[PDB]
Amino acid sequence: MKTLIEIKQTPDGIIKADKVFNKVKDKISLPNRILYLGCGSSHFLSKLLAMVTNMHGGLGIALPCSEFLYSKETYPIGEVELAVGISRSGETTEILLALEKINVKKLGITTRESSLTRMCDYSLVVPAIEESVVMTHSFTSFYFAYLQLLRYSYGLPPLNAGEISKATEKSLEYERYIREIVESFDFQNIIFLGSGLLYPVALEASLKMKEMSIFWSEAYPTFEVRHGFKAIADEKTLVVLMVEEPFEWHEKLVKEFKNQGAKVLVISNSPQDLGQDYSIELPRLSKDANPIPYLPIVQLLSYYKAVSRGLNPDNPRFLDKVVRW
Amino acid sequence: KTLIEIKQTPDGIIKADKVFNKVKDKISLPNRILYLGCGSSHFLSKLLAMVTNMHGGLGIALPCSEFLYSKETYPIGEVELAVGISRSGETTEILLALEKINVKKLGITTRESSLTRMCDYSLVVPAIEESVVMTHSFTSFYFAYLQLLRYSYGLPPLNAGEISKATEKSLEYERYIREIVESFDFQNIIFLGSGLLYPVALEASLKMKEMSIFWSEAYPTFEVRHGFKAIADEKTLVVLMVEEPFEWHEKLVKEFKNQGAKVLVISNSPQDLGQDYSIELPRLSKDANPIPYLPIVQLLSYYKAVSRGLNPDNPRFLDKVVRW
Repeated sequence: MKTLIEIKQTPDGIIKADKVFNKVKDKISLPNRILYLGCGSSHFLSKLLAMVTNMHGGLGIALPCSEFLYSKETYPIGEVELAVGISRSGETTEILLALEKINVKKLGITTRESSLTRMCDYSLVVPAIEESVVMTHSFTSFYFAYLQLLRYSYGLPPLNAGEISKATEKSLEYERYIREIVESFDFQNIIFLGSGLLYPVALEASLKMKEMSIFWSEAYPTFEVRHGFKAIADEKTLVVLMVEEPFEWHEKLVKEFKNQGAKVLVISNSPQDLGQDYSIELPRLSKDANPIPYLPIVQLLSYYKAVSRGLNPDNPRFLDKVVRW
Repeated sequence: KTLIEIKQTPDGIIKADKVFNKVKDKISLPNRILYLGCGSSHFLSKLLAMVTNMHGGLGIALPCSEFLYSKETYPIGEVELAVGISRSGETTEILLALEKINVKKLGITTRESSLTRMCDYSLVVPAIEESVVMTHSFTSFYFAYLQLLRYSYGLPPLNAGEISKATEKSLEYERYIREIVESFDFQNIIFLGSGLLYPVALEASLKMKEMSIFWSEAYPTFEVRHGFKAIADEKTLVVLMVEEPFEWHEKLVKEFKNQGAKVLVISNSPQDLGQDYSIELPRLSKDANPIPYLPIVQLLSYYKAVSRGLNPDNPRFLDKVVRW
């Protein structure tokens, strides 16, 4: 098994990411208008990067590779000063096809020299090597490397890699707790909730559960879930609410789901009791880096659920490590 | 009431055209527009934003609560018009969102409401619905606004009669759709679409989710190969919606069938991609083309719900209007 080992390499991945950042920081200038392209988990990472770009005063837009390829006219792309292609393998056909249609500067984010790096002007090669078909610590490592570069390019002070790495070590301390939730509550479906930067994390968490456990998992911007989506949550459902600073509406939402019979796990940077059945408190970090510790938590949850179902997260049925056409 | 309301789609198109003509010279839609809505109204907001971009403007859509609590993470920028979409016009979140907006506001709703009272202008399309689940109002709202957008941007008007008749053709598929539900007892479903058909896929999935308390998912057509397809097997129905399919679509259909899933292709093409079920719809102007797809997915969701002994009019746990 490699998936669990790879999730546990998250702390080191942060350090590796910082090293890459420092090597290329004075070689790559990130502009104001940036387009982020990726497929699957890399698309969710693209969404996260676009969001943090907007958070820091820039203009970031993210699109799934195939939507850019065949339906770009329906998206608010506008003028692009830099196109960022994200691919763990650097060999996904769609990203290669997408970038070849772009004429502006191109930056690749991948784990190794590849077809992708060969067609980009420069790349962030973060060696967060993964043998599992399911992406885990590379998501987190890629995010940190680019975030550092973005802050640097925009004239902001650097983040403390050591502190962020330690924060993910704290996330990993919840391994036993997470395993026991999986062993005690045999949920049949699950919903991940998050807002802002935590929304793409919810999307990624849902995909991890989907791929690793061949599972009925959904993800939504925190409060959007009340609009019909919540109809599928009952006593067989685990609702995972991820929130940095909860307020009154969060307590009401937790209670609403419990009233439907569902159990609720709250992953937050707050000690507040919202009425949740399970609680995971993570170290609060700079707003942009704060989502990082959440990733190993949702990855561990998906891994243990997969094992509890006798499934192999390293090679989910029907999936290829690299999607080609 | 849900079925009756779905079948009112043809008349809804006509009602929509009437509203458009009444307000077309009272408000001219600008280049930069922000679209806000919750649930199905968010998916309609995405669709409107997309067609705005398609016609040369700049449209951005965000769920109401994301605008309320996390606007900084979104590429909103300068806004010349804010469009608030709400079937009821009473959703707390949309009202909270618009009260914070100082730029010009346009509401899209079915009736005089709290929403219309806080907007500068409104498209009140009387596609009244008693069902908790939104059906023909989605389609009617879209057409009314599309006409207004085309008009504002200097494009010729769409033929409401032709579009209305196209939805009548969609309704002819009612008993075929019932037969699909009867002949293949699927346990989960995936809706696929690209461009304007992606928000339709999202809406379709929500209809199935609400009406049938069902495991339904939706993705941009080819994005589904990236991990998501792992949950599709012999108990899955995959619904591919595509205007003009090409080689990749045939390969995708074959890919799902190889996993054991059955495939329904809803398209404006006579091409056989290897699908198990086929629904061909009248091809319309690119922007209006998604319209006939809505009654199809609404009917599929309705009949699946009834087959499960559920009441689509009032799904468990849901309120007609989400209030705080």
